[PDB]
Amino acid sequence: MSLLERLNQDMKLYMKNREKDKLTVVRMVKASLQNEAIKLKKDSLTEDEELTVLSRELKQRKDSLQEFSNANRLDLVDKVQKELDILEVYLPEQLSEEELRTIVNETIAEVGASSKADMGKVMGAIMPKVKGKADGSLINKLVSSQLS
Repeated sequence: MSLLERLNQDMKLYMKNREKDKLTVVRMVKASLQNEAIKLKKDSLTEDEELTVLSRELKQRKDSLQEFSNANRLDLVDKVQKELDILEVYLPEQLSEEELRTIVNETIAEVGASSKADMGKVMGAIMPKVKGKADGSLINKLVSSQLS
């Protein structure tokens, strides 16, 4: 079953079992996946492209939670937290920044990289290990920073 078939199935399940918070997250994520394919003018996305969208949806919410915390709107912090709890069910286990840094170092080490001229080689070797487990921005960021 594809990601979209899964989301559609869950939409029905949450409508039936009256899980409003779950339903909202599910249809919002579905829409983002559909909008990305529309942007690229194609029927659907590759599975890696879907992972990028899911990671982006997760990051947007993590960023919002922090902003609502800054604003002292704990009711909104709680709402976004619930969305994260729901969304994580559709993604592979997430890597903590420390866990990601470890992988960045491990990959740079094994492929013999040292400078940014080696970025391409490091990114190609690291993606299989981290796609969908951390936000693309952070991955590129940590790799670049560790390279001279």
